[PDB]
Amino acid sequence: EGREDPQLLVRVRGGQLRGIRLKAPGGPVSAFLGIPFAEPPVGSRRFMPPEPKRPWSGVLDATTFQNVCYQYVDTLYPGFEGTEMWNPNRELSEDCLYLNVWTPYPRPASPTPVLIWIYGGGFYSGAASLDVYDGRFLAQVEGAVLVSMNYRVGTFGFLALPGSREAPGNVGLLDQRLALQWVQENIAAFGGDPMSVTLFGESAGAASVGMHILSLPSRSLFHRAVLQSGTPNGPWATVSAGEARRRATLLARLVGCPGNDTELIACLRTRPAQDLVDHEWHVLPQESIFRFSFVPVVDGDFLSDTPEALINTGDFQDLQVLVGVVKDEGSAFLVYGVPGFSKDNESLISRAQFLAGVRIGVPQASDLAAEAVVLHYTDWLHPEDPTHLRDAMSAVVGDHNVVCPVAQLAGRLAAQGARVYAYIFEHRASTLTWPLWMGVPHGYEIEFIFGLPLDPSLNYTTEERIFAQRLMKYWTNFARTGDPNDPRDSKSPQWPPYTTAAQQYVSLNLKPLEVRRGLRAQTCAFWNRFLPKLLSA
Amino acid sequence: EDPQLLVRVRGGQLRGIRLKAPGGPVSAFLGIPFAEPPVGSRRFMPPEPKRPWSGVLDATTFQNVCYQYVDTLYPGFEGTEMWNPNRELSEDCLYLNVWTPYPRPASPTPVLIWIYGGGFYSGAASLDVYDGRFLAQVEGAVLVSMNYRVGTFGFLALPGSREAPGNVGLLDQRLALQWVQENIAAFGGDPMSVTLFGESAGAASVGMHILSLPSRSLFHRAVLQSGTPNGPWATVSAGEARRRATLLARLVGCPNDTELIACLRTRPAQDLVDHEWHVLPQESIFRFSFVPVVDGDFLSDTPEALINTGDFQDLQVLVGVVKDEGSAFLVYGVPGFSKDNESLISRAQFLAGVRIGVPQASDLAAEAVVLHYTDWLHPEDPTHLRDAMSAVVGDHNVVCPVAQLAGRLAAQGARVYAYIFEHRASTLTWPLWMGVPHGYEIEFIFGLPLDPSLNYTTEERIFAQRLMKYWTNFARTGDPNDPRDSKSPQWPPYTTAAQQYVSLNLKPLEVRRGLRAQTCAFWNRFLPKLL
Ligand SMILES: C[N+](C)(C)CCCCCCCCCC[N+](C)(C)C
Repeated sequence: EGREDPQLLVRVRGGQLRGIRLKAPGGPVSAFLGIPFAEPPVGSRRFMPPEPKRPWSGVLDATTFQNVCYQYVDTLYPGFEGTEMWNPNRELSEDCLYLNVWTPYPRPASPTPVLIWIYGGGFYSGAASLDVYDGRFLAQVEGAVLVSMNYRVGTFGFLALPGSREAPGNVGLLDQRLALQWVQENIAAFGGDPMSVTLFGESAGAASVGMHILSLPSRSLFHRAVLQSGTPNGPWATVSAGEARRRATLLARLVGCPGNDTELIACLRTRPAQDLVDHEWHVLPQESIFRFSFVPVVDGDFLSDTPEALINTGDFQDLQVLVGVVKDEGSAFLVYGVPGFSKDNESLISRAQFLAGVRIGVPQASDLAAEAVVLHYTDWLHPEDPTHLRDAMSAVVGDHNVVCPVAQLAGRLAAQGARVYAYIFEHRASTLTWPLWMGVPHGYEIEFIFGLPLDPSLNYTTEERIFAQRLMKYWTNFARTGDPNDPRDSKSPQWPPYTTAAQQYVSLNLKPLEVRRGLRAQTCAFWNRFLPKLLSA
Repeated sequence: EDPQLLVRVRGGQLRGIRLKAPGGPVSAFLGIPFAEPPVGSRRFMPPEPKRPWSGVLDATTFQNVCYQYVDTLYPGFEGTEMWNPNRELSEDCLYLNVWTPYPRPASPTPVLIWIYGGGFYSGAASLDVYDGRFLAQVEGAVLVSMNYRVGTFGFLALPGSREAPGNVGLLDQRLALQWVQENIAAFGGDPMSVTLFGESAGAASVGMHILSLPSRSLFHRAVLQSGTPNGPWATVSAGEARRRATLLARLVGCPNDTELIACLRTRPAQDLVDHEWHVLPQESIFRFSFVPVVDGDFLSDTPEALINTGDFQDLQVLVGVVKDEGSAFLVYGVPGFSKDNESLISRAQFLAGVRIGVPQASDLAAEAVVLHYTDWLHPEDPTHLRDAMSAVVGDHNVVCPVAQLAGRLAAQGARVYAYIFEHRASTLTWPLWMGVPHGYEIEFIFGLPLDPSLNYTTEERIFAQRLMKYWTNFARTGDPNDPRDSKSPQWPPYTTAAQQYVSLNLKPLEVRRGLRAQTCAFWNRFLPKLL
């Protein structure tokens, strides 16, 4: 300990940690990377709820990110930045339950609001160690204390035989909850305020934030929530108990595992990690995009009912939420399975290809429902136009899966006492390597929120760097106060709360805040109010 | 004896009357018999041609109006009285009217034939709004209008029977059409240039002559104003007509087909009219009990099947709608609606209204209509709900059937011109909220604003002149554009890709694209697949 930097030695419940002094553009920050918050969920602990980390002795080195949770690695376009930046940047292992802390350097004098980030990746991938999730900018410029955790994905995190003890389901949400409990117990050691914790997340991260909102034990572990482009309701974020059982049973069958729950899980346990990954996609009921095999399950425990039933009957009075979407939520998903679509051409499609694409984007639709979608999205002045058909296909996937479930969520939370703020994110990064026709794709607001444009060596424009500063300001103000608006700041335009009466939300882009009314309101009535009844009768 | 008012037709000699038009004299020949009176045992039967007469037949007045229900919703109000019979009611009513220039056209003149509307249960060729003198005088047109049988009298069918075969009101129209072929040259008309035009049930009539072979050699061009033979109200199936005829008979104490019609023929006219409205299967508006039947004869198949398979290559058609087709219909049955208040309604009332406006809708289809017409920023605003109700009725019954017809005729070789009429008459007595109601362009097409004693504005007099010019240019050439006027924009043909149509209002022609295209996709393409 003699010669170490005194500002980097911290004790937590399990013992002593040494962090690292990192350079941010404006000055130094403190990082504590790869803190274990759980016993390594390996061997007989696969599929199992996580157990609190046993204390170590000596000084645990927390200067590097730890292993990423075992997952499928995207290889659709090897070498391409657009996909590689989401791929694991550390070795895969089932031994992966670690979290990461960024704080100002020196650590703040007085209790500081805490941001907890939950990554996305369809519940089958992701990592808290990705460059785009780097907490140094928020820690340095805003003084934030930032935490992000690994949680198990795919089979390891969500394979379930509901009702059993050996694979209860939702263990990936349980990992996240453990990390939240860790933050309650330990964040003060870092100068964080456990009495002011904001969750934020994008995609499946956002659906996770959503599920902590809807799960009572989690509710005492945070105060405010930010859902970016993801919701707990909707067609992909959860499965019924029955459907989870079918999928788990089929996967077991496909890897050579024969009847009752104990035998079946013991055999899966047993199989090499890569084996479960190699077969994970084979268990989906239909040809489809935006569907993932192993997701949170409606177990009657972590989720005591469907998310739809819970948002409809909950009282959300003590709650402040920020929710929003990007302009082109669906575009990037199309190249993963809709024929006619590719990142290396303009992807102009015919009416045939559009109808075939709808059956893949809306796998649960009968021929009547699919016709309804195709008719709703047709441009009747130019019904054969391949540019519009291509943008229709993107909007279908984007609206059904993200925009309309978000609009629905905002509407329910507002109606039942929550303070809600809503945005559509509309700026395409000058650095984006996906094609122009993809517009502003899923995930590309992250990036600005974490303030990467502030790095002089990333080649963003000055306007983009200013924009990043604005977004960090809204996000941390929300964390700080429950309100994204700057209280001191006279000259600026105000971001109003979303309400059922006025349906007000804001545009985030290079221009000042513009207030808009109704979030794809006509189309969301189609998806949220009409389409369900069609699929019912 | 004025020689310009003496004409010899095939049935004998006729004498008309010199009328005053603001510009000058016209010749009128009113009450020319074109058929034997369909009385007694000819009730419900095809018309037979009129027997020859002797001496000189006095054709100087409108004859009886065909027996029909008379609207008593608002007694003595102009808005409804102007559509009511203005002559005596009678089963003896098969008379037609002819206006020509004075003196009579020197050279063969294109002929316009007017077929009145009135839901197939009413109307007369004798209403002031159908006055042919203006078109005759200003544009030099030969105009013909005929009475045809309506209600039980024109349309009660026992399909398959000798004695009530159905569609006899259309056969009356056809007989008047053949009569024009045989006689109009005596008036200086050109039997080689005949244009049908009609509004509402009369537009549906025109459309049926387009879809019926024997009619097709009696006219060259057609105008369909605010109605079509396709759509939910213009035809019934053979089975549905038999159901209705049998029910009417039962309601009047009658009694095999022969015995049932025999007893119906013994019933006074008014006893039949009395129970006319009790036979509809559902409480509804924009539905009429006795309309053309798909008999397998006049109509060899449903209008939809016929427009989908027809070759319409030698045909020109003008079609259009007024801006607020459904509004006038709401006060005739929808709870919450009245001409004497602003008719602000609730959401509950909108759905109750949809059940009456779209009577064939299931709960789910009714929900689809309601969801589609809702304004999602103000889902409770009473003004929008009221206007939506009007749009549901207008789109479902008129606008979207018109769009379908236009699309099909153009896809299959017809030259098609389409319009939306958007001028509300300064003289109109319906309330402002009704906008521009069903029927209210006829006024202008006939050129009534050219009458100084009616005091339309000067701008309306000019407007009326433009529309008379369009309509007769079209009758003259199958194209409403003025073949010597070198002025923009030209009214372009409606085609299935560009979907160009024009708005007729006080301002010059504006070309628009897509006739409520999104909404018509809902009615024409989704909603049927739903039921
Ligand atoms: C591998 N298969 C074909 C079986 C499934 C791939 C699932 C699609 C992944 C989403 C792509 C969006 C990219 C950007 N992010 C995820 C960051 C928003």
